Amino acid sequence: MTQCPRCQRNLAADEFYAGSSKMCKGCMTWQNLSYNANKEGHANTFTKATFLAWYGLSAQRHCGYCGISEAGFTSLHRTNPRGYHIQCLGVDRSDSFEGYSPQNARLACFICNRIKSNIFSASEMDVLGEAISKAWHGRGIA
Amino acid sequence: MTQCPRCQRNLAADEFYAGSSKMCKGCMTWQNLSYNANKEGHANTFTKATFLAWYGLSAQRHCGYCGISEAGFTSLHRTNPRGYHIQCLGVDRSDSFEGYSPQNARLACFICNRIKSNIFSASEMDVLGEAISKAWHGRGIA
DNA sequence: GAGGCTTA
DNA sequence: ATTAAGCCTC
DNA sequence: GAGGCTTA
DNA sequence: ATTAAGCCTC
Ligand SMILES: [Ca+2]
Ligand SMILES: [Ca+2]
Ligand SMILES: [Zn+2]
Ligand SMILES: [Zn+2]
Ligand SMILES: [Zn+2]
Ligand SMILES: [Zn+2]
Repeated sequence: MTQCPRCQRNLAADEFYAGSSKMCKGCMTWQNLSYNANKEGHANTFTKATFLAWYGLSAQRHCGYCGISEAGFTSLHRTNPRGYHIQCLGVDRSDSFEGYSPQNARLACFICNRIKSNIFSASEMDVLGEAISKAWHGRGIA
Repeated sequence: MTQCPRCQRNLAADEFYAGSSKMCKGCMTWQNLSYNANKEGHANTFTKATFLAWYGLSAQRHCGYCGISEAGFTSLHRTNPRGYHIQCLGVDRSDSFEGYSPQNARLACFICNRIKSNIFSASEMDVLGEAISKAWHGRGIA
């Protein structure tokens, strides 16, 4: 446990980043969500408080398509567009025509999220997800 | 049958594009392959002649991952980066660390090709491909 | 008729 | 990261 | 400590 | 098209 200078929550080391950012993963994902929604013209019905309760804690997070844990995904050393090492799971607007909301949000790893893109429906992606999980299972990753 | 001003082959309408380009799909895919290989620093052991025999004809082409026919893929109205309507299947460098060669080339639709990216091996992608095929099968597409 | 491009 | 068809000179 | 970014 | 963590002002 230490304290996030932003939400002031008391959190385990696994809720924080490994590089030089000081805010927690929930705070950072919330700042990204709001900036992305504005830029992309998506609606956002989450408040920070509902989002943070929705996002939960690092050891409980798994991609809702492939099942990979947040630590497992971290171990793949994927890079974001900037491109720094990706260390948390993000949110998929499961209906890609709708915005951010509790009803429309689904936790997804950045690999599944980009695969799904705006091409596959969430149920089509559930089936892709199972195939992706076999890749991970084969690589010795959970 | 009409004649491609480039390879001078006598070809069915389905070997040609629907927009304003005059060269056949084989010729265009060959010009793309050579330009992309140069730009990306990939080797290319195909000659035009071996490539054209490898690429075959439109009605015989199916993605080697998801099984979608070239006409089926055309019916999805995907756009290339330019972005015009995609009307043929391309080649996947199945080992993404190696270049273009008969041994390393595999026919793939642009959807499977981008999914695979440099993330999945060809055998991991075979399993993703089967899941993608179910999406198509469900959409009434072959 | 060929060349060089821009990037979901 | 993976490519792909029409445009706009030459 | 918060803001605005660039894009496999 | 889909997003995501560190940098560099403020
Ligand atoms: Ca999504
Ligand atoms: Ca490929
Ligand atoms: Zn926080
Ligand atoms: Zn996933
Ligand atoms: Zn030709
Ligand atoms: Zn395919």
